Amino acid sequence: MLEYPIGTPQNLAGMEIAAVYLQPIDMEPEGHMRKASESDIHIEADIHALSNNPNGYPEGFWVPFLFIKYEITKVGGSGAPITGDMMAMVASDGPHYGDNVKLQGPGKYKVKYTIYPPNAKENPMSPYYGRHTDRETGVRPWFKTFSVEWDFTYAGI
Amino acid sequence: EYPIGTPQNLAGMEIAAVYLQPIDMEPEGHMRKASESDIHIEADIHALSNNPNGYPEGFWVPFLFIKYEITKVGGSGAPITGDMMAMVASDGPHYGDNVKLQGPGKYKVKYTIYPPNAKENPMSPYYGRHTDRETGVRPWFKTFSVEWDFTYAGI
Ligand SMILES: [Cu+2]
Ligand SMILES: [Cu+2]
Ligand SMILES: [Mg+2]
Ligand SMILES: [Mg+2]
Ligand SMILES: [Mg+2]
Repeated sequence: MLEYPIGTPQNLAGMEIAAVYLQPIDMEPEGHMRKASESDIHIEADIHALSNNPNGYPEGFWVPFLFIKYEITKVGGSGAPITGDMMAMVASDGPHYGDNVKLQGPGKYKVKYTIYPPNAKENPMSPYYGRHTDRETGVRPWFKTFSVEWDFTYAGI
Repeated sequence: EYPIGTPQNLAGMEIAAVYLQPIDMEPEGHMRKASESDIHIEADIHALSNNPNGYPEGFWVPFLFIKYEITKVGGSGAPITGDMMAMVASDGPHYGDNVKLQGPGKYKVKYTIYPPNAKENPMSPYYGRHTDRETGVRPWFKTFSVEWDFTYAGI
């Protein structure tokens, strides 16, 4: 699949956190994404386990049941961020966290993701995902909510 | 880990059934307590090559909902029923449940696998699927069931 990377990936808590963007998409169920015709991009968080991930994920596996909030700010604009929540979904290249976003024209932007673990109060998927805690098959506790930032230049795609 | 027959290949996925000792899980109060169970039953679901829903080969298939039915051969005739829950363990993510069985002997195991958009799937409002030409994938598989036979001896 064809995508545009936003900066360089960041490694935190045995996970690789990468930011990418593409053209606005169409998704099932309908009515969750902002219509493709009213958006500029599909913003995406690519989260995969690294070697020796402490939550039992083999290397390169998708990290599931996370909750991602984003804030996008145009450099030299109003000063008010474009905010939203991502949603977990699958595309031709595999599962990810994404959202159709309307930007504020060509320019430099700051992108911030707030990544919530599966047990966070803010994560709506918390009652649906568990973690083994016994000695023989258990894993380490979940990481705590954290934020990651990148810069990028948007020209129009 | 103890196997429940042979894995079955359906709708671009490998579906395998296994069991091991009852486990402990966070959040507490979802699993039947390890001390009140005989086994932890699992559904191991991974994508095959050319999976029609965009999953690369060997990837875990997420946001599924699995219902199981376990009936002891020669017993009452009434199945032990339940819902599995998605979780992670040292060997990776899977769908599992702590289960109390009815003694050693032969059992029939049936899993009903619900796609992410099924009415019965409680995770349906939280998982999407791209449908556009450039990044889209094929529609979800329809709900299906898989069965195996196994002999239970214990621990
Ligand atoms: Cu997406
Ligand atoms: Cu389990
Ligand atoms: Mg991608
Ligand atoms: Mg214990
Ligand atoms: Mg296993």
